[PDB]
Amino acid sequence: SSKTQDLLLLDVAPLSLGIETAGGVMTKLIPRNSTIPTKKSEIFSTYADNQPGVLIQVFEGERAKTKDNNLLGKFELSGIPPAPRGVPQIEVTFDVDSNGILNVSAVEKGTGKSNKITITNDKGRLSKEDIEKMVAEAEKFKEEDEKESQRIASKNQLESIAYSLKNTISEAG
Repeated sequence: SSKTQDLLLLDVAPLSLGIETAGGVMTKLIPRNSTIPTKKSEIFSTYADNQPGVLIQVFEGERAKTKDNNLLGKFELSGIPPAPRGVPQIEVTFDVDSNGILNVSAVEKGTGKSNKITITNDKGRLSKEDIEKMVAEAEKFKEEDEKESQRIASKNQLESIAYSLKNTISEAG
């Protein structure tokens, strides 16, 4: 029931809020320990040409790989003019207000479309265990997870459609 109610100390983001980028790369916009309100806007590009829209899948957590991240929700902005990967500029704004409600707005600068979703910190999104897990795991594999992001490099992307493919055979490395 948390929208005009409280939870103990929602001043800072308990985990980093961001998106998944194609490949299982977690792109962080609002970091943990960052005191809200905080609105972060970045212009992302979709890694696909002839796209009909973009999908913004919101993930929370500290991992480099989105599989250890919490899925908050997603919204599909459909009806974007089919064009090359980086022709439509989609500015994805994570606007987290003081109540900890994450409003993710995606604004497409090419045609001028905009779509936003209201993701509130209300559900058993994380348990107290989950929060500590994601924090601890990223700290635990502090070298590995940062190298993941750095070796993959491909982040700050948007997907036109949910690819939903990993194909983890021998996983990765």
